[PDB]
Amino acid sequence: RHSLGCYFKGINPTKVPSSDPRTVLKCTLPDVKVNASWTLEWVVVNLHTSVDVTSYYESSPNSEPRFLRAILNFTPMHGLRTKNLLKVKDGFQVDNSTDNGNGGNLYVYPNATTGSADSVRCRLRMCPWTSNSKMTAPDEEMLRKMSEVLNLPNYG
Repeated sequence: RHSLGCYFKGINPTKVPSSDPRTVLKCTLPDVKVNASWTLEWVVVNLHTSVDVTSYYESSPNSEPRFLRAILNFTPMHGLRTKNLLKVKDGFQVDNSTDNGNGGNLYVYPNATTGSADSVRCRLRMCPWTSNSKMTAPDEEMLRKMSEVLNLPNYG
């Protein structure tokens, strides 16, 4: 797709009350109605790493941001990585269901260190699209509509 340049933001996730033994960490995604996609990466500060999986959202001029898909982090798309990524068995299961409605959220197991659980943070990549290959950046309208993300703290 015709990328207009991606933005990298940091979001503090919140804990969602649930009867489930596992803790639900949700990453806030602003209601932006533009032709753009968002990629989430769950990062653990205390471990200095991230969970081996990316979560994708998609919106449009008419449609609201919704969970698109989730893909395991085989290879980085922005340079090199090759870091000790966290596995499901480590107590880190990202919801990859489109039926649950909570896709993208991270399930933290009691087997996982709770100190590191509290150090979990959401890395947001916003990649707006177009159809004009001559464009290398979004216009005023898009920037205003994406301002809910653009005015977030930077983290990349």
